[PDB]
Amino acid sequence: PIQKCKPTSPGRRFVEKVVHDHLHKGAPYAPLVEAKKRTGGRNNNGHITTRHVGGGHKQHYRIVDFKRNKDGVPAVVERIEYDPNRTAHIALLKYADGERRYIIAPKGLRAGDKVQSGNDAPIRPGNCLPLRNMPIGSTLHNVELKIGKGAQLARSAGASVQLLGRDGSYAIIRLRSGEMRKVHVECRAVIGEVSNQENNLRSLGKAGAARWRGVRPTVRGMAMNPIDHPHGGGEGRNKGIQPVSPWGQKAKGYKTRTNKRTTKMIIRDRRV
RNA sequence: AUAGCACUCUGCAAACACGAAAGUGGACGUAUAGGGUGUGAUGCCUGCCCGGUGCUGGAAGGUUAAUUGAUGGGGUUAGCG
Repeated sequence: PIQKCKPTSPGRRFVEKVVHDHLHKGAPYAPLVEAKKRTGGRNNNGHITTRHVGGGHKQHYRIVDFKRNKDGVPAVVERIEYDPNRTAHIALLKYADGERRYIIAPKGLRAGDKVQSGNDAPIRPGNCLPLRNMPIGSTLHNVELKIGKGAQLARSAGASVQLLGRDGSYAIIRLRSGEMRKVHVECRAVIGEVSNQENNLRSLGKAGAARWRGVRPTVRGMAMNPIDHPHGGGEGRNKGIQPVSPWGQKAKGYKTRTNKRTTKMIIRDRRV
């Protein structure tokens, strides 16, 4: 709905939020919750390996069933829930046998709906089928790359892929990056779009909003001294060099992919 | 420094970073996501130049490193005068 705050204070002048009503307001299911700790972007040597990471609100991890192993048993959707660990909403599923699991809620799914996984499952949003049994021209999410590993592609809010063709052992899909790639037919996928497609319309409005999410401020390369950065130094403001990273890698147009193993699976590049 | 904006890279065993390796962070995340760079609420806006350096794509035309080893020349070695 794009709710906009009124300018009572300078920090609230440019605050705009997405509002959703169907979300469950209680606590998450305890049996499917475990503790997660902050890392600060440091590895097991104690050094910083990713910059601009720190602080943030305390969070719990939710165990999400990306695999969807339970096959043939129908499940009913209990509720839709907010998830701090991801931009998409999650859905609680109850199976006939009574087992409860979490899944990535597709767009439009609500409490009381029916979902299933298997080769013979009906073609409705939230149903998980092998790519072989999928109609051409379908819009899919949570695509799997390795048999049994689970969904890896098209998981963020609003994500989707287009199934263009399946001939022989391979199916061609267009990804949201604009690339066309081929996948083994026996890899599974899910029907429909993933919810919360308005997430990218949000406007944080102030620095504290990012500090809450755990992003430390970014210092430009020009603001440092020569010992710190290739961009550092000079009397006044001056660039004087082709832009590069702190470790010397050109940052404008230089390609970096080097994996030759999977080059076959790429039909048409996004034209990077 | 900041919220906002824009360029570029990354299809996941991701890019990037630490390490001598094992491995670890990125992330128990998956292009509405992650890294690098510049500008810096908002309003109106953001002209010309690809000659130079860089980057991206193509061309297969000239130059050749290891490698391989044609041919030639030389030392010594036999027998003859």
